[PDB]
Amino acid sequence: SIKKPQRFDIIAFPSPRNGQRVAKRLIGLPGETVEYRDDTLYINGVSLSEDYLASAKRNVSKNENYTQDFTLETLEATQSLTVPEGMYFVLGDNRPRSDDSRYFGFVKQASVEGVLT
Repeated sequence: SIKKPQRFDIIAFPSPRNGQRVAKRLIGLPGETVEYRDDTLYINGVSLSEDYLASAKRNVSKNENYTQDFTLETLEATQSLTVPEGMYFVLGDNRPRSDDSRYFGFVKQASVEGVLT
């Protein structure tokens, strides 16, 4: 049973940077806009909670946002309105220590070797 990846699934794939196997969370799917504003995830302008980040967000500060403000247009690595056909936008839960789509750009769907459970 190879499940078709859904949002917030954890997926393993070779890094677009160096080909090293890495695990990241599926955040954006083909056709969608992705935005972070004030530490909240917006997909197609729809606010989505991330209860898996709440525990980590307890050790930051009043000032600091755990994830910086961005759109797919703001990011040097993406420069795009939407996630392209046949591609994913992924982010790591340890956000300030994560090499993810914010920095290595979109991930090819075809290169994903599994959903991780």
